[PDB]
Amino acid sequence: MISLIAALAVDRVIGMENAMPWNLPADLAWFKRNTLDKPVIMGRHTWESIGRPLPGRKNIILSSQPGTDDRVTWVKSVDEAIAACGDVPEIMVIGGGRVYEQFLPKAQKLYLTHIDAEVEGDTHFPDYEPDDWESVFSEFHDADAQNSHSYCFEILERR
Ligand SMILES: NC(=O)c1ccc[n+]([C@@H]2O[C@H](COP(=O)([O-])OP(=O)(O)OC[C@H]3O[C@@H](n4cnc5c(N)ncnc54)[C@H](OP(=O)(O)O)[C@@H]3O)[C@@H](O)[C@H]2O)c1
Ligand SMILES: Nc1nc(=O)c2nc(CNc3ccc(C(=O)N[C@@H](CCC(=O)O)C(=O)O)cc3)cnc2[nH]1
Repeated sequence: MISLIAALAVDRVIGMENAMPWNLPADLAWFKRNTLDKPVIMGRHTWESIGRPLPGRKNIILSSQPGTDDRVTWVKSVDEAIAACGDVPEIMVIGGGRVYEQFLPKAQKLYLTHIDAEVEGDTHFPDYEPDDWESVFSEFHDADAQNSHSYCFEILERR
């Protein structure tokens, strides 16, 4: 199966500049815990934001264009992408906008972070449709020294 993993602020907001309008080390920890030892599909811009491969996972980039880092696996099509993983149980699609927009239809599971914050952004998360999904997990957490905002992790299964 394929899985999307995102952190949404208010209004399904996923970013500004080519940045995340928040800083939540504990979300990343959760991100990391969910992906580790699994293939992660990103897009040229997301990749540019990360800025270096992710240890313990096969990092695949989406560029129509030629790759500029030998450390990671480059791809020019979704099919390529899906191909570049091979035979694994779960492949993780890590955005951004456009990539998400294209993978939702193929996804079977979501791992979302509902950040409690109203910030303005330029990239929004694909419009999933409630009736299709089954929220099968939730965990709440309050702002703290580290995490300026509370957030709720959730997990949904394409019904
Ligand atoms: N909150 C989160 O959970 C989360 C997760 C990821 C990203 N983000 C944020 O989202 C924003 C970036 O997302 P975005 O939608 O702007 O971009 P993106 O998906 O990260 O970057 C898109 C690029 O991907 C390449 N691409 C995408 N689909 C492709 C296809 N089928 N074949 C070839 N190339 C393809 C293109 O290549 P070329 O440039 O080579 O033409 C395109 O410019 C940032 O602010 C980022 O931090 C948030
Ligand atoms: N739930 C979730 N939250 C996010 O912040 C997120 N971010 C992306 C895209 N951006 C990033 C940016 C940084 C790291 C990152 O640094 N990962 C490290 C964690 C800690 C660190 O930066 O030191 C890792 O090892 O996984 C991952 C993805 C994709 N899916 C997400 N999914």
